[PDB]
Amino acid sequence: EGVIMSELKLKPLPKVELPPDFVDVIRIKLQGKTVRTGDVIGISILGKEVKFKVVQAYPSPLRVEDRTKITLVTHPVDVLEAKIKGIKDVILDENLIVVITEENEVLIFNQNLEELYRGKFENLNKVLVRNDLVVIIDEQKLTLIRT
Amino acid sequence: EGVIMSELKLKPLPKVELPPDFVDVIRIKLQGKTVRTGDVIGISILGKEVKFKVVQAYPSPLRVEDRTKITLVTHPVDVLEAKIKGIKDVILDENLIVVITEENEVLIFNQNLEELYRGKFENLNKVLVRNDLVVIIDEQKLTLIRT
Amino acid sequence: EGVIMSELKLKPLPKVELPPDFVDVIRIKLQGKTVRTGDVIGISILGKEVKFKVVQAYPSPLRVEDRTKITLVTHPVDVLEAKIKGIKDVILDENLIVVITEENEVLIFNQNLEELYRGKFENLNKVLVRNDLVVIIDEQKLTLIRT
Amino acid sequence: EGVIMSELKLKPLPKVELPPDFVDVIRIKLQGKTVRTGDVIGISILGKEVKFKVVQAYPSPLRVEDRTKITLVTHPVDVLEAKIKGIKDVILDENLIVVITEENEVLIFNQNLEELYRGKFENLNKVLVRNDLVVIIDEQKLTLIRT
Amino acid sequence: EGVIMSELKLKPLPKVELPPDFVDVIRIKLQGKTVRTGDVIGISILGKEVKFKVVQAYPSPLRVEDRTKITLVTHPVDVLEAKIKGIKDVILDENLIVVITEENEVLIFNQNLEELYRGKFENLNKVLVRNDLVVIIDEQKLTLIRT
Amino acid sequence: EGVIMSELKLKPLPKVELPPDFVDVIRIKLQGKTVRTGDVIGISILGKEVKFKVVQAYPSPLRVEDRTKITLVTHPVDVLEAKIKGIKDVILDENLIVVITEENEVLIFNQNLEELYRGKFENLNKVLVRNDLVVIIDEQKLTLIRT
Repeated sequence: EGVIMSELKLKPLPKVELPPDFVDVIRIKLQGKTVRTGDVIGISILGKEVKFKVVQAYPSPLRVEDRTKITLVTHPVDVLEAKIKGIKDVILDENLIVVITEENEVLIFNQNLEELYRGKFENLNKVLVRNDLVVIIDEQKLTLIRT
Repeated sequence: EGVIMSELKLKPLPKVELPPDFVDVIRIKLQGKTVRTGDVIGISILGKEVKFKVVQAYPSPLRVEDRTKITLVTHPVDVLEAKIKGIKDVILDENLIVVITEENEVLIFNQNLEELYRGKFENLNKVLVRNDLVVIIDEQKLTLIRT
Repeated sequence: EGVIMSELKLKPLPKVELPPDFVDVIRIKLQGKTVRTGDVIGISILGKEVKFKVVQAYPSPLRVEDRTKITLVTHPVDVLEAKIKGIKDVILDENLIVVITEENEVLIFNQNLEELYRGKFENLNKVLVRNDLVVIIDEQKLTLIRT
Repeated sequence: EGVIMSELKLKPLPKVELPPDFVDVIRIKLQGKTVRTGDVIGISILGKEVKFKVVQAYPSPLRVEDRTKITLVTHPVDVLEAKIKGIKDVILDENLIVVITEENEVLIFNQNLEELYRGKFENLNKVLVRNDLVVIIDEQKLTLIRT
Repeated sequence: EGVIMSELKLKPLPKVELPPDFVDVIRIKLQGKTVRTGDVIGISILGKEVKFKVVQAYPSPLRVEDRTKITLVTHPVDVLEAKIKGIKDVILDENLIVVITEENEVLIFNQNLEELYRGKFENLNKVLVRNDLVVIIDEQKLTLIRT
Repeated sequence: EGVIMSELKLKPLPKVELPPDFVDVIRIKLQGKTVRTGDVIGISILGKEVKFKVVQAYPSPLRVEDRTKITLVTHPVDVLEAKIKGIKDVILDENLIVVITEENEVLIFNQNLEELYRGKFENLNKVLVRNDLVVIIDEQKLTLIRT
């Protein structure tokens, strides 16, 4: 009477990014076979050995059929890099990134490392930042920048 | 029934200044036609070809009607500048901007760069800002300002 | 149909106090005429030219009738000043203002710049202010002040 | 059958010594008028503008008559004092008062200036306080005190 | 339906800790007598006289019966002490106590002064404590401790 | 409205491996009896004596019933350690661990002391960490790391 769902949680041992359709392939290949938590399976892909560990099966044992839901667990970080030669000083705020170069130029980026504001000021003396609001101070004038 | 908000965002490829009433002209002409994100439309103004790109439509597709909100995008952030020659020191607070000039005068603006208070004190020694309350301190007396 | 009220806001360019019945007299003279924001009117009072500017007409334009509400604005913020000669140190707290004078005397005021407590201590060494409580420390004695 | 008395409590904002019969004069002037809590009245005394505030009226609104009792209060805040000779250092916490004497003795009082804990430590080196928990550090012993 | 519960609030003038059964003894002695707020009663315990003041009776006058609830109002502190000789430095955290001894040993206790972890590191250079996580840093080894 | 719970923490004095259902057996024997912190119970198993000490009863005294949760204590805290030679500086955050080594290498671990990001920068000048966002500053470029 009570309906019980079937789900298998898998995790990859080597650090590699899988294609969008990887899940679809694993469904097609595994169906018909029975698996239990703790098993380790070796698959040859693109002439390279990749090991997959079964994290947990609900229920255990589990039989793989088209209806079974399969989920992959992964936790990689996104690394972004911008080449900057001759950095002078760096000011970091929880939700804003401000970098000053030796050339008396100020660049303002967001969390996504995208360029929003660019200005050069000969008489740049001080730069102040608070949350998402930024202000540039130069002997000639006051610049107020609002995001 | 339930009312759902519709919005269309347009941006011009060339950098040109549009009249304030531009929105009024556009909506009246375009109503009745359907547009989808990515479309390109050409409009002739005073014998000049300007290309407008449809940045986004919510929902997509979108039907252009007088009741829909149409907005023009020009810059990612808002930039305001004020010429101030001979700045001595600048104090920045989340909701207050205080600038002190060599002439021993104190100017207090808000985030919108509008003038709220103006005073000059020969014996100006210290200026302090805390929360929505601001105070100016001079050897002869104390000025307390409530906003 | 929702009803919209009628209100006119006026501001005087010169800083002068108007008689108590001034407002009522102006109302009588104006009613019957239509006014719009930005208009400037000149009135001769006791051989002195006082210029009044129309700050805002709600709605614009506005018709002046007996039923219309009239408000005169003097200042946008509240400025209070107190004479204090020979200030040595000043401590600001979210809801308290404490001033220490070279004469070894401590004055405690509230946000409204009113005097609550006055005490002088020959051997005054430290003044501690936190949130809403005040404590004065001198080598001879300890004073506990509860707001 | 029920007895109901009429009383008004007034407080003067400026700190000035009033003559013994001052209350008598005020009563004579005020009777016949009705007053409500919070009202502020300005009176000229000896060529000085004194502001009197109505602290409370029992009952409110109160009608001043010959039989109405008026009391003069002059306590804007609660002030307590303790005599202490040779204080070494004072540490103030949100809800605790800790005083260290030159004789390497530690006394802990509450907001009410009452004695809760008392100890002496020859090798007293440091005192640490955070929240409602306090600890005393001496070269020989670690003392932990829970409020 | 309206059942009225009776309560008597007592407070002692001298500060002393009472045994758990103290309340029971008082009740036995009092029943049968009538008491009103403000009365003073003297009880001899352990050869020392203690004076108890009746803080308030609800309702008054109250007749003491077995069914009356008696409550004692006091604000005493709990003192726990551990012998520790040769303390080097002490760091206090909101819910953790970390002590470093001259012998380069690190002790981690909780608020109750109970020992959770004991370790010793010859090359102890720094100790960091924040939130429910603590870490010990020595030039040879890095230790991560989850509490 | 109010939920009540009972828990007993027990610890064995001799080091012996107990079966998974050992807890169940103890429960059956003890129920019906009252226990208090500090009591010692002796159980005969296979002719060998094993003593169990009652570490703490919550609340105390406690009556053991089928609904009471019984827990066995073995590891009060989780300690994990890694060998690291030549540590230069260490910065700890509530949910992030950043370590900098003398060899100009930067290691970023999570709470579980697992490698998430590992890189080396000859010209490493400054390292700044805030919340789950990490930034590395080197003369060559700016590195932004998003968790």
